[PDB]
Amino acid sequence: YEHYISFSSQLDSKGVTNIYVPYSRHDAEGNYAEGGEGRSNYQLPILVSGPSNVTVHVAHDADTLNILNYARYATRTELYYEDMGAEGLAYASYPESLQIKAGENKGLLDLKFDFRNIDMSEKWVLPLQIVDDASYNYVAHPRKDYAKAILRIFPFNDYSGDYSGTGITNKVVTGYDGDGKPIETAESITKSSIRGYVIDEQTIFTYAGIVDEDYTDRRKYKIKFAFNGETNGSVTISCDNAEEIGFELNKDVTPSFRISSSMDDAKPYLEHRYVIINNVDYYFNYIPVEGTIIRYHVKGTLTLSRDINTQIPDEDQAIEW
Amino acid sequence: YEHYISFSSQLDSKGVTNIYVPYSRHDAEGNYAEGGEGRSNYQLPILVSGPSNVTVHVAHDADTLNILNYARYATRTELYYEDMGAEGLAYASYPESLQIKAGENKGLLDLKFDFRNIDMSEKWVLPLQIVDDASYNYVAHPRKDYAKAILRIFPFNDYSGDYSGTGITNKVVTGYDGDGKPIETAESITKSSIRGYVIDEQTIFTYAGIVDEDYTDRRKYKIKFAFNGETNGSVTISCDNAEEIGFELNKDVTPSFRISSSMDDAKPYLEHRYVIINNVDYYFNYIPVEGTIIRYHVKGTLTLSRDINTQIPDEDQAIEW
Amino acid sequence: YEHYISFSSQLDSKGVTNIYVPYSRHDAEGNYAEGGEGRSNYQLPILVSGPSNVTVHVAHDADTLNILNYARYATRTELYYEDMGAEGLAYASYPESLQIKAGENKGLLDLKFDFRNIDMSEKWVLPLQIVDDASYNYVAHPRKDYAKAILRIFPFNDYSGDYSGTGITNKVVTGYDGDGKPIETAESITKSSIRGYVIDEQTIFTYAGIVDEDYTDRRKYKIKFAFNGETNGSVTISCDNAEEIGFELNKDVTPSFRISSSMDDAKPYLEHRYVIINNVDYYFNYIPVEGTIIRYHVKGTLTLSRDINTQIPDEDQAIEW
Amino acid sequence: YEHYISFSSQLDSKGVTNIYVPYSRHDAEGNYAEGGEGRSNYQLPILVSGPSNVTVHVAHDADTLNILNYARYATRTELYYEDMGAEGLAYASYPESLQIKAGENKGLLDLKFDFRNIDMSEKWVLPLQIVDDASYNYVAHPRKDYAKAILRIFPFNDYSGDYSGTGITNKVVTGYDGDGKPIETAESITKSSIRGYVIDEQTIFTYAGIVDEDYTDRRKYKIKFAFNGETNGSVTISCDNAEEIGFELNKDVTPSFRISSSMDDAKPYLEHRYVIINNVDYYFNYIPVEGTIIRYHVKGTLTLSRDINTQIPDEDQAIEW
Ligand SMILES: [Cl-]
Ligand SMILES: [Cl-]
Ligand SMILES: [Cl-]
Ligand SMILES: [Cl-]
Repeated sequence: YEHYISFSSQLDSKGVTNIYVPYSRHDAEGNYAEGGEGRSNYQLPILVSGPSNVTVHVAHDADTLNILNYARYATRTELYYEDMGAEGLAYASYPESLQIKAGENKGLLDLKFDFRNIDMSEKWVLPLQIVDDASYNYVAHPRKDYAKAILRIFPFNDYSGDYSGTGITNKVVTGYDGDGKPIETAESITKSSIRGYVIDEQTIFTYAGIVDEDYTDRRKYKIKFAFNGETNGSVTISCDNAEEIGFELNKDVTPSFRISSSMDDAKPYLEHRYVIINNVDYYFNYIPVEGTIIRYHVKGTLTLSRDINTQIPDEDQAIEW
Repeated sequence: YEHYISFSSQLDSKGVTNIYVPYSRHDAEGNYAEGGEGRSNYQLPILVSGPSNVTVHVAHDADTLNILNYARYATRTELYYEDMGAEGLAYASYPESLQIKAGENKGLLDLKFDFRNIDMSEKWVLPLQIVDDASYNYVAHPRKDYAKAILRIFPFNDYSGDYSGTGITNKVVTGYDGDGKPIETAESITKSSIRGYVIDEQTIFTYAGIVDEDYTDRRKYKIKFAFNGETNGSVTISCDNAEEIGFELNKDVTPSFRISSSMDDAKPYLEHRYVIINNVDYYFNYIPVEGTIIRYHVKGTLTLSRDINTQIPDEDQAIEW
Repeated sequence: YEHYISFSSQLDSKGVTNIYVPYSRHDAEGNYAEGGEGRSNYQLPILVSGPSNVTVHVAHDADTLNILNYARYATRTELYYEDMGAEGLAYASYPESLQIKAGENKGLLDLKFDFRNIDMSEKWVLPLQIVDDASYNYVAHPRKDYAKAILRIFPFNDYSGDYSGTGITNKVVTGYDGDGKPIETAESITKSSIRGYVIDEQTIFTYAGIVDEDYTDRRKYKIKFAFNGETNGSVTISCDNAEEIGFELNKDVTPSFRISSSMDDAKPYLEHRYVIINNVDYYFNYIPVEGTIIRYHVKGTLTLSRDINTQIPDEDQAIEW
Repeated sequence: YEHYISFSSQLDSKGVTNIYVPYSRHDAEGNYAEGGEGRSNYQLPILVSGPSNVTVHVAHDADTLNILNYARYATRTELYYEDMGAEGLAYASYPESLQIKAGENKGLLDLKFDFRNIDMSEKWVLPLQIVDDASYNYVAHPRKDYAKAILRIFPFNDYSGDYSGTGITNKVVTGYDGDGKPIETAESITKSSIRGYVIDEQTIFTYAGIVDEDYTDRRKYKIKFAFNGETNGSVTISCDNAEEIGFELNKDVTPSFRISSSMDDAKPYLEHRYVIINNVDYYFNYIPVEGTIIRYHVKGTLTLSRDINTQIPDEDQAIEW
């Protein structure tokens, strides 16, 4: 036994679980609970069937992640989920052993996180497994899919998640008129969903225009959004490799944001929180192959909605992701 | 073995079976068969494969219910299915052992019930399992899903079930005019389905307006409906915590009900029985969070349809739930 | 082991395989191949994985049929699939043992049939299983669903199958006018599919009007159709219990049939054969409960389509059922 | 054990994997990498779970192909997938043993191919299995579906694949007018998809008009398309059995092709390559049964689209099949 062999036929069309973890863990008063800015945790449930004490053994499972990466992306390693639990990384820690009380059917594995300076360009995943052994007073679920957890970790701040891209247009700069003003395409490419990734508490990034997570060249196109306020204020839009991708902000108006709430009609305990970013206006060059330059004009409004179920008073736990 | 361990990945997205049991078991002449009002029974089939006598062992399965509750509702314990078979409860009884005749492929487990004063606010469930042992001349089905029964028990009287909410409007009281009459919202929130839960033979309850079973604060919003007749008459609408939720009945008209029948076009042996409740008119305060008061005006008609297949003459068994 | 126990949770929502067998087995010249009228056969494939000779043991499986009947119809025994392979029946025979040649992956189990005087009102099924034993140089497929065959046997003649009911109207006789002529409902109940069951080579039956296979009282409503020709001619419509159900034929026109062909547009090797029955005109009383009489007027055209794939020259085997 | 027995109930409604292999393997400079014209290869991934060296044993699996052929086509052997790995064939070779490095979760089985003079009329398949043994330091995946690979091999050249049939009409020649010109049906039969099979680097074949892969008489209707250029030029349309099927080309205009590109709107790294064949104009006789002749007029444009993901620079590997 020990080794299962199969042809690239793996149920790894499924397998990654999305887990949302606050970038910073704090109390209702806003003081840091896990040691500061970018320090957080996540209580991961472990279910147990059957009247004695059970010690559950949990371990890093780089193997399942490797199978999943090859099954999902083959040769395109630039798109692989990156192993957050790899040797030497200091993003995540967890106990290798968990005790379950005699008559309890659950236990919580406390995952600790240090998201400081994480580059969310890497599709960071924490792969875990329930360890099986003859010594142990238990068995990992026969359905290997249940005894394994491939966790796509998303830190979140007040401004991150999957924004609607409905208010953003993407036009191609065709040339320049007599006045030097850009000639642009009439038609627009609309990205219905734009993922806003955490950098720190007041900063996210998006990929430039139509670029997204499934682009092997992603990392060349990160656009930073810094929120210069808590619930309203200006936004600083920047690009660390501006010169490379010919990044240019429109200097006429400065972008701004506002956070606002609305009650649900059906469930009046459910609150819709919105992050609205106005006057996003920038230009950049997308380079599919060397010598081919497609200059895009990205412009409009970004809107993020977050549903808060107030039947949970933790706020960090109340989110309906 | 003995213990199966898994991450919150459980097929417990499925698992609860809805079982309809008459609140009172009686004969065609209407006399009580199980000891009186609120005393009833349910014959639960047990299937057997393979020419000897089989003794099937059945036991309470609080473990599977616990896994299902945590998998389905996590921390929101106010929404958990409550264990009807727990130590000391006198709602349900059943034999712990059932005999199957030599050449029979079925047996019936006779569940006995005492629904007197049951609070249907608790999502009462009876969790059972086929017990496996080396001593036994059988094996519980390998598909654990088949050897386990999580039964959501619904007592039923002539007036209970899932009513259509199509004829009920829910408007918000915005203020009061010069005459003191309420100013209400024009638009309405329509609950397409309103569950009518049994209290006794002539009484049900619904949750107030838009409140339903998935509200953690349900129990604060029970509206009682008492049928003052057998097949027609008035209805007494009340609320035991009226002062807390600012419950107010409209005193202009008194609500009434009527039971009526119609034959199906396709299957002329199928009878559609209707319970129509007219002139439901009341007000109450929904409190999502302390200090937030949303005063609703609930008004209209409730209609319950029940399909009776007359190719079964038991009437209590003839219902196509 | 030997006995699997489960609660009425069985995949027996599936399980019955429909098998079409010619009522009479004959050659291209129309001479009887299996001993005469109503004598037939069916070659049932048995698949084998893995270089030696395999003897497959097949047996009657009344157990699986019993589980399926209780799981599907519970107490309504009038709707059960009837066991064609039961002790003493002379409808079907088959070898209890089948040899598979050394390098072959298939074998054919020759089922022999005697359909003479079969009452298709009984939903006749032949239940079979691959027998497992330690002595045997094989194992019945782990998926019990694959090692078991619940065969709904349909004999077929030139005029049987599922007719379209689109051209048949079902109206209710409301009363009689001054001239004694019936007053009928304007609206009609349309049965989109009407099953024509074999009686013999030139006779089928349908259930009366809206009655079908899922009526517990089916047997009281059989309408016989006798084809008085090979490819055209009159039809004799009768009812053996005419007096009981107040059966009455309209004497104005005599019903007739015609068989006709058409080539498919897409697959020109595919032939659409049609059986058209015109001027079906009769009356009968449906009795849901004693004292309730619903007099129906059934009238119109019946059309049966049968697709013959001429890339099979057996004709009896060429049908795309 | 060794033999699994089942009734024609096999998940072989699924099972065949389509694999696209270049007819000729060559480098970016267009020089032959595998020995010349029609010589190619395919690197087939093999996935391994669990820290030692694993030797995987792979073997020809004619058994699974046989089960699949009987389950899918029964008696119609003219439609069976043909065994490319059968004794004496020189189309494919592969190692019977593959080594996996200590900490690797994948290995690549190098399939070598010689497609010279392959007749794609045969639905050539290469059936393989992971071999299981007690000696081996591994186990073939319990899901037999994962430990088995039934590979429908498609060689491809610049002009092959599934063409759109939208621009091709199929009309029936009804007779001839006074001038001898054909009288044709107004309505057309449109094949939405037309498969272009490889013959060599500059030649494909299609089946004549409406004939396709699921015709038992396919082989009588092969229409050859020879591309007399690299990216544009004329096309030579011929039929090796022209006299048998009364094949006739319209001599008025000569067919031609052109290869052209377009960038995707959404993914600008994705290139849509098109092969457009204009002025396809020919006649042939389809013979469903002897004595029945249906003369078709096939005319129009063929368009093949191929998506090239330039985030892969191998070009032969960049195709999104
Ligand atoms: Cl850490
Ligand atoms: Cl009790
Ligand atoms: Cl017989
Ligand atoms: Cl070779």
